[PDB]
Amino acid sequence: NKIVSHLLVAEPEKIYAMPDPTVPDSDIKALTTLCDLADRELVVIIGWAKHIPGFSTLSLADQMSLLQSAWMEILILGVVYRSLSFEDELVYADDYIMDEDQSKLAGLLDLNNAILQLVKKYKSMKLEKEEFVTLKAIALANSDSMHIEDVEAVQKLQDVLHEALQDYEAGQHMEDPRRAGKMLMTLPLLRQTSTKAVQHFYNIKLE
Ligand SMILES: CC/C(=C(\c1ccc(O)cc1)c1ccc(OCCN(C)C)cc1)c1ccccc1
Repeated sequence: NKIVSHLLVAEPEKIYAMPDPTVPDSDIKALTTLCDLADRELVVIIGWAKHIPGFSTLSLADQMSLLQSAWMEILILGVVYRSLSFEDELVYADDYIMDEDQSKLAGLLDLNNAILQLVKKYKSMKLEKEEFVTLKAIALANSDSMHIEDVEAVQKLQDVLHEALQDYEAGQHMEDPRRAGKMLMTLPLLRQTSTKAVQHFYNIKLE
């Protein structure tokens, strides 16, 4: 499926977190490290969104609305995929892998354990890189914003990406004719973790 190939080649290069080595470890350092990593990931996510077919043909407002509603889900799906080959550890970056102790010290134990629940499920499903890049595009298109202008166009985008997933799964996993549906059913947990994380992100006043 062409869309998948396209998403695969438009996939952004790895970003380093570069935690400040002179700063003592604390919950503030973790939050600062993560706060700066996401900022840079966000800039790249925008450049990546423009590669999704049909996306840059939406109005500017509609483009913002989607990103503004899906940014956290996308950042979270990334750390999750980077962590599939690990155990009880989240790889925010190659130079910033958080274990349970660091999560506790960061006051993110509950949140990270929820991100680990997502990872646990995808490991079980043997989530391929192709499904990762597509699910990420879908999460953006299906972000459920309230301020979309052209609802038809956004639903259109949703459909072309959904079709790519369905098509990919139809040819790569003939052994499971319901894989695509299983993949779509992992989205609720993603939405759930994302909204809870966004909540925390505001309680902390990050901005
Ligand atoms: C779960 C870690 C995280 C962020 C994160 C998620 C995925 C990823 O790849 C990198 C970081 C996080 C932290 C800050 C943030 O704000 C950006 C806006 N400001 C900093 C300009 C977004 C996500 C976070 C979110 C809310 C509170 C505390 C931590």
